[PDB]
Amino acid sequence: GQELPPGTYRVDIYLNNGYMATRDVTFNTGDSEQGIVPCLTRAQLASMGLNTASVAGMNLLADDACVPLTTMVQDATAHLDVGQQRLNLTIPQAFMSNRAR
Repeated sequence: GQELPPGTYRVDIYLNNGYMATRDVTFNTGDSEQGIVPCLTRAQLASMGLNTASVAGMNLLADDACVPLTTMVQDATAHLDVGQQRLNLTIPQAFMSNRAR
C-alpha cells in the first residue's frame, strides 16, 4: 500500500532491465507497490525512447511535467528498488519509438 512517504531518491533508471540514467528522481504519492511514483517528464521518458506519440495526450505536455507514465500507459511501471538504488522500469514495446538506448 503506502509503504514509502514522498520525496526524491538518487538511483539508476533501469528501463526493460537496461540502465538509462543516474540521478535523483522526485516521486509523488500514488497507487502501486510503494504507494508513490517518480516525476518522469516528457524529456526523461522520451530519452529512454518512450513513444509519446503512441499515447494521444502525452505528446502535448511539459518537458518537466510529472507525466502519468504508469496511468496513461499500461503495462509500464517504475519500481524504486531503494535496497539496490535501482529504479526498475518497464515500458511495453507499443510505447517505444524503436530503440531504448
